[PDB]
Amino acid sequence: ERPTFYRQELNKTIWEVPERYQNLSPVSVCAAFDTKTGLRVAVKKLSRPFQSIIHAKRTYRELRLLKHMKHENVIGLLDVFTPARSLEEFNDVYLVTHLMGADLNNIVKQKLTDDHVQFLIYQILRGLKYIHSADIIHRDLKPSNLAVNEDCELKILDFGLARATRWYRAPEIMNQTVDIWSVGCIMAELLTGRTLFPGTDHIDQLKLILRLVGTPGAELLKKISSESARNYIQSLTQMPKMNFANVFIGANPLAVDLLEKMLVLDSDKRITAAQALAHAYFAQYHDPDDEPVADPYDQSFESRDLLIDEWKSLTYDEVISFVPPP
Ligand SMILES: CNC(=O)c1ccc(C)c(Nc2ncnc3c2cnn3-c2ccccc2)c1
Repeated sequence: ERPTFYRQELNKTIWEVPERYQNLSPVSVCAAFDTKTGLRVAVKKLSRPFQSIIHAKRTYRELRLLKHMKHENVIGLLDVFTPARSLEEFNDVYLVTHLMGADLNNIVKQKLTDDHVQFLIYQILRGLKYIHSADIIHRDLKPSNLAVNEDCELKILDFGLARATRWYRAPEIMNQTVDIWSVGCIMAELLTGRTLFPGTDHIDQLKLILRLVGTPGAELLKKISSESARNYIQSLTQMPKMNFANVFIGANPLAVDLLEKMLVLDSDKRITAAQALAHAYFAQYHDPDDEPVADPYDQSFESRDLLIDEWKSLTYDEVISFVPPP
């Protein structure tokens, strides 16, 4: 059943993919045209998957996450292959998914309207609800990993991997509700057309957040876990909480209300993804019978810290067991 593979040097690196995929353009990920289906697909060649214990762990995980995620707003695994004829020769991993048109970055890079924002944000939260129900958090949600086609059909890209960029990072990590932070941060940029928090360093970044959220309450200040973090909030002046109505001039009262529940430092009281889907701003789009949860994701492998070869062998095994989706 093994097909013929073919080689090419793209941007200083060799791609050994099957015959089925032609015209590879670097979009490292490639925009390849698929001959069997005749569609445009994205092919990802993994960067030194087994050239460290961490790269290897990262490698297995990503494949485990992909062989699992089946949601219309969560990029799915179409194909997984290796030039490898054997486990002993297994050094390269490739993952195949549908190609998208644009990331939410270039979309605004021209400001977005209300129904446009409602449908982009509804979907972002719809995908999380699934990622979240499989006991997974994205941790690095940003415009560059939310992808859409012409039809505004949205996909959550690069979840559960990664661990200028701080822009969308929840302050308690600078629980699942860390991506809700990123959501509200993305929702703001779509409504205005500006980065809400374009901070230059980890100190600046917090000062901007606090300059809008307000300095934490004496209740929240007692709650905080870091001595250095608490002692840094004290070191800073007392900012009040800014009226979002005055910051987001002209928005749907429910959009501004929505962000109030998205930009809250109390990580225990912040809006969850599922909660946000039921909020008044989404009513036209909201469907409780069409907002699914994920089939339990067995992630016991996470508590295990093996050697390169034990991971590689596991990454090899999962490439074998694959049944492509129809
Ligand atoms: C946890 N691993 C992933 O999420 C993962 C793993 C493997 C692949 C191949 C992908 N897929 C993509 N990676 C990067 N850019 C992508 C896609 C798909 N479309 N676009 C895109 C196309 C045009 C414009 C902007 C973006 C994701």
